Amino acid sequence: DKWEMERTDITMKHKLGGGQYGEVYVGVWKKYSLTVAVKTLKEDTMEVEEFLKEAAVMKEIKHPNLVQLLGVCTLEPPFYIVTEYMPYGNLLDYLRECNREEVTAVVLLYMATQISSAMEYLEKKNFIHRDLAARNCLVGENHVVKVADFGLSRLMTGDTYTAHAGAKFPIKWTAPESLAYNTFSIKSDVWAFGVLLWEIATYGMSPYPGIDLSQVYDLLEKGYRMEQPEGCPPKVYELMRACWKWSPADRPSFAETHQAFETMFHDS
Ligand SMILES: Nc1nc(Nc2ccc(S(N)(=O)=O)cc2)nn1C(=S)Nc1c(F)cccc1F
Repeated sequence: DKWEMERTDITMKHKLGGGQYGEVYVGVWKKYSLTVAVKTLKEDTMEVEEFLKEAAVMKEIKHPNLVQLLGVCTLEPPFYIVTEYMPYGNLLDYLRECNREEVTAVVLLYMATQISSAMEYLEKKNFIHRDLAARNCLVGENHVVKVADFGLSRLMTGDTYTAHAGAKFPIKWTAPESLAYNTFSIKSDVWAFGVLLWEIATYGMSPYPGIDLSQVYDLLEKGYRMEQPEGCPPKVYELMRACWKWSPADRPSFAETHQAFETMFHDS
């Protein structure tokens, strides 16, 4: 198809983000003097069909707050997926390092809004993300934020995705039903989005500090939730709490979350 590109066009450099994203690399598409990100299929995956399914979804996504697919190499091994490279790194590190007189509460709201626009678009396309978190959001020029879009899955709304037994999740971002039953949905992404919103509100602190991973389900089941961070507006906390409702059906849609953020700008 039109996405196939020449692998020898790419100069492969180091693993991206010091290896925290697995077999994703920084490369240069030499012709265009362009730095790109390159996900490869290495020893990790005896799962070639899965990698191809991932790429398939990416070919159907175009949004200003989702990482842009540039091409693929799947005419021979090893298979590649090639996206734009975001030069300022991930949102977690960015919040932790930033000057808070520049990254003000106004900018935090802009960040949150852009992420909720991305997720509204995925929701509408019946795609699930499964790893929404500050570490998987990327920063560009002028506080542009883009959500990473490797690892997405098709799943119609009203349907649920069941991860294989022994699949390992980022516990503190994972909805209780996903913890308990390996069951994922757009509403488990909404839950993760509330946790991301707390990461944004705290300038990238670690969630549920001092709580062991073994205790997180029991904490949530008994009705406890992370407290409102100092200076977090009540309306933003209410939204967080809506995302962490026990029943997935009671959690807002991303359409609703995005709207809430738009309204907050006018209410300001
Ligand atoms: N498109 C894109 N650009 C970047 N840039 C980046 C990320 C981290 C860093 S750092 N400061 O070296 O960790 C520097 C640049 N990351 N990146 C995305 S898609 N990374 C990413 C992700 F955020 C989640 C899963 C897989 C991934 F490859």
